[PDB]
Amino acid sequence: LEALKSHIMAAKAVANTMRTSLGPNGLDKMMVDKDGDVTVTNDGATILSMMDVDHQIAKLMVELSKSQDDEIGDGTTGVVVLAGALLEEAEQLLDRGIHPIRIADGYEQAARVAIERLDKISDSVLVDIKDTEPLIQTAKSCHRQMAEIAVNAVLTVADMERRDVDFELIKVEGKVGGRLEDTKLIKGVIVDKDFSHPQMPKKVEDAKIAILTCPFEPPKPKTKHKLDVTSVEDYKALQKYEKEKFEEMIQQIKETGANLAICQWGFDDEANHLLLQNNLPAVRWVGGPEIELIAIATGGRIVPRFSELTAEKLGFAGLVQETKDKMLVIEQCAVTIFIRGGNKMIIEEAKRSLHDALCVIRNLIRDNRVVYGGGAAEISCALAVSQEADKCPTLEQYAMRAFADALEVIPMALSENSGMNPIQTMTEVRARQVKEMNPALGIDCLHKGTNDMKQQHVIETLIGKKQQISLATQMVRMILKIDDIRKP
Amino acid sequence: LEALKSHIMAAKAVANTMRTSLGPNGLDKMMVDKDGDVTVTNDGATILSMMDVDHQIAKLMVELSKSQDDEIGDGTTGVVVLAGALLEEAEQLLDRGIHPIRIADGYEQAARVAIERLDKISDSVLVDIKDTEPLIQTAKSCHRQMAEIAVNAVLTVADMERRDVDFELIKVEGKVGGRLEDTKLIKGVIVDKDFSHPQMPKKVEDAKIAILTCPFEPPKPKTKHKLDVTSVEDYKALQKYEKEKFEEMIQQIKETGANLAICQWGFDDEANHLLLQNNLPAVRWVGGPEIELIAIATGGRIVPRFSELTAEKLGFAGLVQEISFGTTKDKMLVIEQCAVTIFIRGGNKMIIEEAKRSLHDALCVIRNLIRDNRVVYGGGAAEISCALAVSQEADKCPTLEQYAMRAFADALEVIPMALSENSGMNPIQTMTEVRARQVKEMNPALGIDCLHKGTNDMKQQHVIETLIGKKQQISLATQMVRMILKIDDIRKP
Amino acid sequence: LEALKSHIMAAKAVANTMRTSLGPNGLDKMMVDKDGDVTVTNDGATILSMMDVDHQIAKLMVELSKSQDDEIGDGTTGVVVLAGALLEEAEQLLDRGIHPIRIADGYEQAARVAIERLDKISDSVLVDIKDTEPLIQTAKSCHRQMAEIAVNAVLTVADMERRDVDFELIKVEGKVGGRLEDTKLIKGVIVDKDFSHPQMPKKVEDAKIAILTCPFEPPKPKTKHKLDVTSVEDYKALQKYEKEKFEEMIQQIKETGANLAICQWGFDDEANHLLLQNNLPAVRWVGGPEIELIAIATGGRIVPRFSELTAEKLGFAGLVQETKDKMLVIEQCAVTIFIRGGNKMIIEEAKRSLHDALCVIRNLIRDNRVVYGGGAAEISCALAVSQEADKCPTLEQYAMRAFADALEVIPMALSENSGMNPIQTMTEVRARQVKEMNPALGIDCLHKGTNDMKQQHVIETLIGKKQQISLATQMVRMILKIDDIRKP
Amino acid sequence: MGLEALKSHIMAAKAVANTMRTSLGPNGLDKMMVDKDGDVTVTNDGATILSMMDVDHQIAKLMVELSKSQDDEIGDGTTGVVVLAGALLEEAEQLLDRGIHPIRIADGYEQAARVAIERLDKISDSVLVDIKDTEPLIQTAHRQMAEIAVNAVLTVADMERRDVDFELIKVTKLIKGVIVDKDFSHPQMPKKVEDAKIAILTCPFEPPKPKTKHKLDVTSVEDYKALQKYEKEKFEEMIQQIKETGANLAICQWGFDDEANHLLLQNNLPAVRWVGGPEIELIAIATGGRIVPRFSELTAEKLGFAGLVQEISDKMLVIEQAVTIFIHDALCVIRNLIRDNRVVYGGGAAEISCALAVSQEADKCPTLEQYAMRAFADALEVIPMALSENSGMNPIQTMTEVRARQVKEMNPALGIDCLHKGTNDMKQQHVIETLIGKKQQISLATQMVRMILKIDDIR
Ligand SMILES: Nc1ncnc2c1ncn2[C@@H]1O[C@H](COP(=O)(O)OP(=O)(O)O)[C@@H](O)[C@H]1O
Ligand SMILES: Nc1ncnc2c1ncn2[C@@H]1O[C@H](COP(=O)(O)OP(=O)(O)O)[C@@H](O)[C@H]1O
Ligand SMILES: Nc1ncnc2c1ncn2[C@@H]1O[C@H](COP(=O)(O)OP(=O)(O)O)[C@@H](O)[C@H]1O
Ligand SMILES: Nc1ncnc2c1ncn2[C@@H]1O[C@H](COP(=O)(O)OP(=O)(O)O)[C@@H](O)[C@H]1O
Ligand SMILES: [Mg+2]
Ligand SMILES: [Mg+2]
Ligand SMILES: [Mg+2]
Repeated sequence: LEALKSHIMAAKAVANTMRTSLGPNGLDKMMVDKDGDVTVTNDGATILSMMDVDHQIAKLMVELSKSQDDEIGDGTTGVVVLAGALLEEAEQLLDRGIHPIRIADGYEQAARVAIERLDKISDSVLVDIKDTEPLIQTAKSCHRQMAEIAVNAVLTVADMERRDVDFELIKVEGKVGGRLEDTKLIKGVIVDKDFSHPQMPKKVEDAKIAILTCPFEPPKPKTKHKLDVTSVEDYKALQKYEKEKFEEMIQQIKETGANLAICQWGFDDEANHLLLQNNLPAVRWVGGPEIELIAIATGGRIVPRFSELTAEKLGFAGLVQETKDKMLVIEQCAVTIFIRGGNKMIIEEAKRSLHDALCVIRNLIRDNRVVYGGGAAEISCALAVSQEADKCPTLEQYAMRAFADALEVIPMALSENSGMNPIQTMTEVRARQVKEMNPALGIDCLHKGTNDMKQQHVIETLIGKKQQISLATQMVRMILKIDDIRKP
Repeated sequence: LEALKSHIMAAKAVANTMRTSLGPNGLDKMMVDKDGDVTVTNDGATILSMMDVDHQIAKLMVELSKSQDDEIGDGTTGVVVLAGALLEEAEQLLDRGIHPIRIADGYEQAARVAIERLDKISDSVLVDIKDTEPLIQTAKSCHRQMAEIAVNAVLTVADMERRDVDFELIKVEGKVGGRLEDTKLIKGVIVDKDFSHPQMPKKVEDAKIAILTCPFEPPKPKTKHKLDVTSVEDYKALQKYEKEKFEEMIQQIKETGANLAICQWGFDDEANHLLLQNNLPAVRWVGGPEIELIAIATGGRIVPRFSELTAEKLGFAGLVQEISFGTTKDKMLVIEQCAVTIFIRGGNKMIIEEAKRSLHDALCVIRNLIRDNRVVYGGGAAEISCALAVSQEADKCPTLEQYAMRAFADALEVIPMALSENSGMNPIQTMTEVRARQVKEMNPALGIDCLHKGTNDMKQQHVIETLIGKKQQISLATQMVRMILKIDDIRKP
Repeated sequence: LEALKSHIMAAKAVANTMRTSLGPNGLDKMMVDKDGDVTVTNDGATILSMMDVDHQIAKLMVELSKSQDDEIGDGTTGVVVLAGALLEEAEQLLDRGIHPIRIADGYEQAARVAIERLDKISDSVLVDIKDTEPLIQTAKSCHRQMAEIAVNAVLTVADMERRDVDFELIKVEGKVGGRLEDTKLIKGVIVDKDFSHPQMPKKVEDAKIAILTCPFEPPKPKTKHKLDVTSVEDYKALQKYEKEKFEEMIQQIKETGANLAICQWGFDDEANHLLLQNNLPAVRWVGGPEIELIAIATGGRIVPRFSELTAEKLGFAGLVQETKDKMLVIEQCAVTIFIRGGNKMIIEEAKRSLHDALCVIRNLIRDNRVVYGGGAAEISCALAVSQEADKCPTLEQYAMRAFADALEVIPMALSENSGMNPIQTMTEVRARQVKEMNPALGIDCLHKGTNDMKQQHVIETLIGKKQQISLATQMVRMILKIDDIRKP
Repeated sequence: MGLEALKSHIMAAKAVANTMRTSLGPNGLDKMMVDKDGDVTVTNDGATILSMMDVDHQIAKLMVELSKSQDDEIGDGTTGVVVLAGALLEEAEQLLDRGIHPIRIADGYEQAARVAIERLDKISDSVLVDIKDTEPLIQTAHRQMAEIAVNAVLTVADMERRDVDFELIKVTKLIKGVIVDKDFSHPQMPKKVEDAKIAILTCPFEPPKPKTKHKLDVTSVEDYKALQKYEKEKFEEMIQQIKETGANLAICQWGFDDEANHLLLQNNLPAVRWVGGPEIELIAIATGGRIVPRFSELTAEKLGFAGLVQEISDKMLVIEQAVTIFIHDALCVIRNLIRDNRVVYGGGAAEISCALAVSQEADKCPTLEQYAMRAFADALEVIPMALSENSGMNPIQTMTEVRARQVKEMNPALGIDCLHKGTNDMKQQHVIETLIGKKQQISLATQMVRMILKIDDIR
């Protein structure tokens, strides 16, 4: 049986590692690590992205933590903290003599209760005309225009009518240099890597693009091959040969519309020369990522060849201009935002913040409902779970109450990270929720305010919490049922 | 003799490992493998499929567990648990002074008794109209459409008139991403991979398929060559040659009907080039399986050549498509000459692999029912009544087989006991009370809830294990115990 | 002197290993072993076939155990058990002060006595019209038709007139799948490996076969060789060359009669193509074993060439047909039986049983005499040996009595394997043989019957026992004389 | 430890049971058994074995005195008690592993014991009393032994009724009372002490040394001879004290020696010396006589009324206020027959019929006690098996065939020959275990197993 307690202990370790980074006052960690740079961040989603590999059960949790929440929802730290708490209680319930399967079934019952109780606390947010602008400022002073950019980005490209699914279709590329919120919103894709030769004309109008992934030397189907190159004459004949078929690539592209092209893999030495004369010149190269962006945005049917391009495909951009990066306007349609800043730390922080923003909006587009955070929704869920537990017989009663006390960890953790007395403030808030009948208040947490939390606008959406609880109960289910730990 | 006790101890060790995974409340076993991912499942069939292969007796239990039950029936974990119990009892019989061959004889006779008793407990199930669907709910809250697609799958592909033996020509593919209720109704066979090339036609309709196991390169003498190209003109002569002989095979396929082709082995550098320019979207590349699927489904008469074919061979498919799931892509085709294949999108990566085994249980169950339509009620009930009959026959038998029969009777009762402990109930208390409620109520159905919700009657909850599942379970268990009870010295050079 | 006791001990070890697998209730062992499959069987003949190599003297026994009995007779387990017993007695006789050479000479005397006494117990079995059918059912419910198949197989192909020697000429090939005794008897050879291409016509009538072992590329007598393949023209000229000489193999075969051929070694890629057009197509390949079967059955003079075939040889089969194996009928003459079953364990068990059958019949054809088994013949032999020992003086007296007590191990072992008290039942049977004067009864052994053993039809033939005793005394002779154990 | 200490006690006790499992029945093994500087003692009958051996585990010592203080002091058969206890524990192990609580197993063993005990009433066979029959009934334990034992226990018995007595017997001739060795010391004394008042004194005979700084100093004749004379007079004090309360002979431990024994002759006080507990408490329980810790301070009262005391070449006393044999086994058996005159046939037969009863009654039982009773049946069946293997027969074979012949022939008698010569009927050979022997055996074994089952932790 102690195999279960080994799993429960190793998982509680991960939880205690992560519960210090919960909330706005969370901590950062270090991570590095492949002789490379460092990353200091809250938001456990990127914390789990590294996390040295040790115990098998811990990695079961690391896989399932990203599995749904980080990939679809937002809140990741909460999943692992809640899971660890549920395990902390399942320990003292296992000691009391209850069988694990009974613990898991009880946690299922309680989970369904809390989820069914998040709908009663829910609040609605409408779409299609701003109003989500003030809903984003919560996701992070500098928020007012960032919200504008976010909504304007997601609403322009979204299924929305109807289906209620986004695309993305959207990444972000920041330039070190500028000042904070001088960031700009665009309508089309933007890439780095310039024209490959300085003498090219900037500004290519109504451009017909040529997306190709091929090398530039004509190959031969593989035979024993070798060569002879006997007389110097044949040497010059060979040079002349591929020098001819370098043009066979140039005007062949120009027959289907030229302007500028786009190449992957290699771009030869004198190729840029022969391409400069014909006003074709492309770019090299940045593969798949940033290639498929231009593929979906304009045209484009990426061509793996090598002389087989016929249009048909490609097109149709209207502007391509600039000190090292080239950016393009007027597309066939596709948005990829742009960010200013300085010191390299003013950017990449706003990228994390933005990520939070886009995620929130997408979730609202799918289902537009919100519950109020700061542990308030957790507390009320615990009230309902405990209430249903008082009316339930047999052993699942105790497992349900354990679920309640486990949910009450989020207010406690939020309190610890801000320096408040955990159980004291947590208890006071639970009391103030029973009376007042206000499932909105709890954990300031910013040390400034009236604690109402309906103010301060702290929203955790709705699918975010239902996915957090569902994933947590799913994990704890596995960990409770895992034994033997085979492995070769 | 102690070699036998070593075998009995190791075998009971395997059994004790998997007696916690018995029933719906069974446990998981982490089970990582090689340099790859992990797999956590109940249903010992996969457990035995990997496990830790060490002792030759454990190897024997894997050998025979997959030999018959996993390949034909369904229940595997029960076989190893029952064999373990029979061994645990036969050990004390060894100590009692009984010869092993006599214990195996008694176990054989008792096994025949129980087997013959399952027929008396049997019940009938109708066929051909919506009657098996509600009885698939035992194999697994997504059941409502799972059972539906199950019966549809096995009834669409079956001998059925009559002979009542059919399997395979049906596979399952999970593409990972969605929720379990996103599972869809199915039509024809569906495979992965791609036609290659992005400029390919992504939807080829009314396709005549050409299935080939051949390389696409023009062959060479394979004598000892030193091919040395002299003049640059001969460089171009080489390129021209293979550029032409790659095409000599293209319109060779197009003269017998083209659309799209199908290739094993290599699809060369240019090749796909020359096939795009000639508008022949072939595909590459897949081994025996998934080749013979499209072979039997449409057409197809797999061609071992290589420029030699007349069609004839090509099949008649109505639609072939390429759909992109997330980033990666799989090409799936509909409207075949007929052959159906199921599809699952579960999400979370672990929500699938559950639906695959749970569905497999469905195909197996329905297949067994078509072969012989009879059911005994599960939850250990059939085991309890079988133990009752075995003890009854044992009280009236003299000499040494008497003791072996009683040991068999007590060994059957481990299934209700394991089912009891895995659900949190007192193992011997509930099992005993049920064994009394089966003689007093004369109802060979009730016993071990086991879901901790219900009337314990087991007539409701409709838990069915068919018949050949149980008959093969007991036959395989007694076969294992028979072999293990013999065998000494374990040479192992 | 203790070198002798080391040999005697190491040999007694092998004996004790084997005496549990004696009789119908014998045990199985495991064997495996080269990262391969397992084999669980009675009949020590296949047990000695593996048996890890340890002591030199043990391997002297393993070589001599197969030397004659398994290769010609049947009973192998009895040889090693009897040898071990003779050694067990030779130990206590060596301690008594008798020289080994005297022990061996006494064992010779006693062996000659017992052998000379097996003729008095002998019984005759006639040949040429069934009657051997009920003689086979003893060799293993399912026996009635198997006996039919066995006699019908051996009598059709045997010298028999006269010479009294078989051939074999006969193997067995079973197909997993079927039901038990649905096995069939044929008149001709049968092989696997199909026609090598599906488009061939099944059923090749009055076929003229072409048995060849050669590769298909024309070689050159070895010189420094190399090549040049300069111009593409010469490349195509080379391809054309061997493409021509591939036909030079085809119609060359068709000139001497074609139908189907048979090839060993490799069969090239496009060779099956060029052979499909000309209605020649052969098979690849399964070497010597199953090749020489068709050689002796039809024709065939296996040709190692490579263009030198002229007929003369080859011929003359009448049918070749079928889901993976091809079988042929109507030959020039040659029998190889066929077996149904299921689970892979229903077959290969009947193969072992069959092996026993064929061996018995062959032995009867050589010399048609039988003694009754179950240890009865052993007991009576012990009675005669002890009787001659009471009238013999000097030291060989004790060695002879030791031979008697050593023969009496077979009834004891047979008793142990069935669970009876060894010395009690053995003694009772010896008594019941002295009175009643019936050298037929002893050791049930099936726990069901009247113990008469003239019933139950338990026959061990005659050469089987005389060879068992001769081989046993031969072994014990060596082991008794071996000393020094040189070795590099 | 908490629980595994239970399995440890099972192992430790069944170790003892397996030690003495070979010494059961007539073909038992003798066990060398020396003792320190002592000699060899080779016998069956574990009764004397349990006295020896060693204190290994406190449960192994708990096996003793439960198998001794009762069955050796009440019944006769000791080895069966420990063998049975070991078997019961062995099956209780399988019941423990099955998930059954220990106290439930102990209770089940109690109820099963009730079934078996109450049977023995049904298997029983009565024997007549008051003459003969008992004599030919003793040849089991060569002719006169029956007679002398019969009349010896006949002379000392309650008989009307309650039927109990022991211990007035110990150790070929007949006997008139209890007898002692040694002499009255100094044969000039009278050998005819008839109508003797015995003065039982376990004490020294010395001048009462005062308590003060002592160190005597003496100079030859004057003081020395006065010292000898002094303690001789002080000896006459005790002499004249014993004659004032009572008369004639006395009995003394410790020292006499010196002249001393001379003086008592001149005063006609033929005492005896010297012996410890035995032969002191023997004549104490026989005649009179209590015990005096003094040393001249007593009232009588105490003295015994022995009628005759004589000396023959060992002095013996007759007619006591008690008869003892002169040259074990049947003497206890007869006592049991005096208590209850019924017998059941032995050789494991009573165990087999009891097992058939406990199992027949166990088939109809709810809850867990079912398995406990069945285990009890399989426990009683170890006596026929052990009996079988000790003679060389196949254990389970002979045992099973007999258990079948008992229900088919309806004969709670036949089973285990065992001497390899007989008709197996057990009616002949006249092998009888009485009733109190078996009933006490089962009660004691079950008491043991229950005790061990309750115990846990225990240091
Ligand atoms: N202004 C705020 N006041 C109180 N709590 C907050 C506030 N903003 C965020 N939180 C809390 O922080 C918790 C976790 O968010 P975060 O630390 O970003 O990690 P994750 O989003 O991965 O859980 C949420 O449960 C939320 O209640
Ligand atoms: N709803 C149920 N109630 C009671 N027992 C069940 C139920 N479903 C399955 N079982 C039991 O589970 C046992 C084994 O099934 P499982 O644990 O899936 O492995 P396997 O099928 O390989 O033996 C069966 O003997 C059956 O009696
Ligand atoms: N039906 C039978 N009853 C009694 N003994 C038998 C019977 N069949 C075979 N045997 C005995 O089995 C012995 C050995 O046969 P087997 O175990 O096959 O090994 P091997 O033939 O190599 O000695 C023979 O000596 C024979 O007496
Ligand atoms: N003649 C006999 N035949 C069969 N069994 C006997 C015979 N005499 C004694 N026994 C058995 O021996 C058993 C034990 O006696 P024993 O070994 O002397 O030691 P104890 O009497 O102390 O147990 C008794 O249970 C009795 O049944
Ligand atoms: Mg957050
Ligand atoms: Mg299952
Ligand atoms: Mg044989």
